[PDB]
Formats: sequence, structure tokens, C-alpha cells
Amino acid sequence: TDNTFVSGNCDVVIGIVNNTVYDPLQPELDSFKEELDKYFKNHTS
Amino acid sequence: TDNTFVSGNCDVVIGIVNNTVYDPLQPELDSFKEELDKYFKNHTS
Repeated sequence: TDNTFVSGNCDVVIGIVNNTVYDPLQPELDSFKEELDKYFKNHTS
Repeated sequence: TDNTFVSGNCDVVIGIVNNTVYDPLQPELDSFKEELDKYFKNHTS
């Protein structure tokens, strides 16, 4: 995401291809979400 | 992290020194972790 920027849509670009843009913030918050799930178990003890 | 970028390793560039890299994402997730700290003694009570 930091290497590119979002503009327009996919229709206005001639020759555009489909791929999966890697979000650098997605796994960091997902791994932190798994850390929260470990801390959520401490709410019962 | 926004003022630098990760490239290569520490064994290539000559004269490299050891230090810590402050990540702006760390305190935001730490403050939220400390915001959750008050919730442990809540549910258990």
C-alpha cells in the first residue's frame, strides 16, 4: 500500500490487470488480534 | 518507520551501527493494550 496510491477505478485504465495488493497493516493487526484473543481468555481468570 | 525503509541486511553495509527503530504503530497498539489492562479486573470482579 505504501508503494502505490489509489485513484479512479479499474474501468478507466486500459490494459489493467487483476492481482492481490499486499496490505502491510493487515497481518500486523491480525497478529495483534490473536494477541488480544490470548488476553481475552484472561478476562475469565 | 515512515522515514526509512528495509533493504538488505546488517552484514553488507560497512560501518553500520546498532540502535533501535521507533515504530509509530507500537504505542498506538500499546495504548490500546493498556486500555485493555483496566478490563481484566472488571470481568473478573
